Amino acid sequence: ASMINIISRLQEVFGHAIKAAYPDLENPPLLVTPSQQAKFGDYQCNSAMGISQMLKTKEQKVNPREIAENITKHLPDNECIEKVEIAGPGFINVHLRKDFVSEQLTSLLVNGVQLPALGENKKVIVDFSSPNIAKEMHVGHLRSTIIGESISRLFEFAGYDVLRLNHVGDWGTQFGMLIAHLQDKFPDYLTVSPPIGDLQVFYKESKKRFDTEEEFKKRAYQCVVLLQGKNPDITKAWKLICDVSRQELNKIYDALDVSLIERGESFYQDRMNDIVKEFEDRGFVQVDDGRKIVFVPGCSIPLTIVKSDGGYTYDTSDLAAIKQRLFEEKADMIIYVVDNGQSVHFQTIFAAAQMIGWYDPKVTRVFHAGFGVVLGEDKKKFKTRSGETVRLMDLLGEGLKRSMDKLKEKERDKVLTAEELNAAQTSVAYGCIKYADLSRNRLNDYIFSFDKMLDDRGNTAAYLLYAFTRIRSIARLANIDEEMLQKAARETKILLDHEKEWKLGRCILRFPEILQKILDDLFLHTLCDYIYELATAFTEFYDSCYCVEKDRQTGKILKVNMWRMLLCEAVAAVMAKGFDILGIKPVQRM
Ligand SMILES: NC(=[NH2+])NCCC[C@H](N)C(=O)O
Repeated sequence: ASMINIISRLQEVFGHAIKAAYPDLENPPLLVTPSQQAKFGDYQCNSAMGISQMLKTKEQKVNPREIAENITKHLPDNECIEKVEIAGPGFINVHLRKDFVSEQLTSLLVNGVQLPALGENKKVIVDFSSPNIAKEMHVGHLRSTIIGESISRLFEFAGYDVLRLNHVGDWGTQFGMLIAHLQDKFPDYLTVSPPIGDLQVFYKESKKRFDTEEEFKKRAYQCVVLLQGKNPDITKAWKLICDVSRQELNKIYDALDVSLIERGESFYQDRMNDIVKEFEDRGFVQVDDGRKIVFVPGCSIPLTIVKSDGGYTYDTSDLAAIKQRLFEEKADMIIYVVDNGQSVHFQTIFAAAQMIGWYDPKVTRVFHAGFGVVLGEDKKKFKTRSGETVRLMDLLGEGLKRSMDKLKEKERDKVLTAEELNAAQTSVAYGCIKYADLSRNRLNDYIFSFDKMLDDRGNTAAYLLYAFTRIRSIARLANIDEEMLQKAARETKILLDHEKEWKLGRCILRFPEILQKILDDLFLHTLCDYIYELATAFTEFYDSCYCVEKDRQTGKILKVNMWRMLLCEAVAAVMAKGFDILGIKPVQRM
């Protein structure tokens, strides 16, 4: 059995009530939200304010308070509602039954923290990371990677069948000069696998040629046509160059703990020929300067689906890719995690796909989840002085360094070398790199700051991961092992008489409702906001309620309130999932 979405349950209850009080009213508002101040209950329903605002006319405006009255008068018998009260104009304040909350806290402790599955399976495709081969993967790709991983995890946790696609840029004209140069530098590449060093030095080598030698440029353009032509030798060089890129990428994905099925633009090369003919045959194609282009009614720009030279484009592959995901993959949802600079691009592509009838946005969710740019502390584009793209591995390396530094006051002397000399160091470094991104609205520009993100106090992974170790330490330092806790879970009636154990209990039980909202807006920062809220709710609890009494001298225990122990476990279980959804790896000791 799994956690219950209280907002959905409450919406279902007031739903039946409103239908009973006002049977002829259609699509009444059902805004149910958690109360911030315990004064006014645990949840609030505003539907009576919204209902009067529906029936509002020129001459007559019904009092919300009377509506509230009819609504509450028709509340069905339910398991979660203690009592309700009508407040102010017509706010409906909701108090949860103590039994319900207590029992649900127990339920997550015994069956673990988990979501109710989809009634029917659903396939979600998440298109993220997607660096360009031969060019340096940059912080834009980092964001996509971090955000996409966490989205994927969220839908997995929610029971969706998730396909993680790395839509890599491996079909550009970027390859012409690279291949030509490979051929010149390693004339035996066809047999002797060439020792390409850093792909970027090699790119820079061939780009100087590309920019200075007119005749070389021509070869490069031909290599691109031969590559599209599936020429064996040219294709072999393309594989060898991609191989080299792949091993570098795998370093980053392993570090970041990310799993991705590679499926670059090159994957769709056959399907692109069809895509072009299908737009031609349906009459959507216009010839312009030798280019085959497509105007989508409503859009600011046309799609270029074939260049003058017969070469396919980024528009061509996105069109091939969205089509195969709709028909072959039979996706119920496709999520594109790409920088906001490409909004216009994806808006036109989706428009193009609807125009030719590949999907109905009411039946299939197709969603561009964009994100703002990465800035330094100067509010200009995050670069390396000067003024070039920063190696992600360097970025990560600098994280691991600063994390260890933090730890050496003075924790190199408490923890195992494993506990520290990796577990805490890597956990904090990567956690802070992820948390600093995801904890802010993805849409906004993001100031990448090692100092802000590694800070021990406030909304950081450093605070939260530490708060997590403390919460675990309580049962640890009272010798209540995992078998005792599991046992206690099955037997102890969790008690919620204190103000702070009630605040904390009802906060814990909000986890499912938080996640479900994120499935709709794909705003992961509210999950962060909730982890932080949860930590704060815990600290307030702990500072008002003893989990163990040690009785002064000589401070050696002699009392364990097993229900406040369990509360601690429920907090950490929920925090642990949350971290997991964000791709954050909590440690035990730190
Ligand atoms: N379906 C997609 N277009 N996914 C994103 C591709 C991102 C592209 N490789 C870039 O560097 O900008």
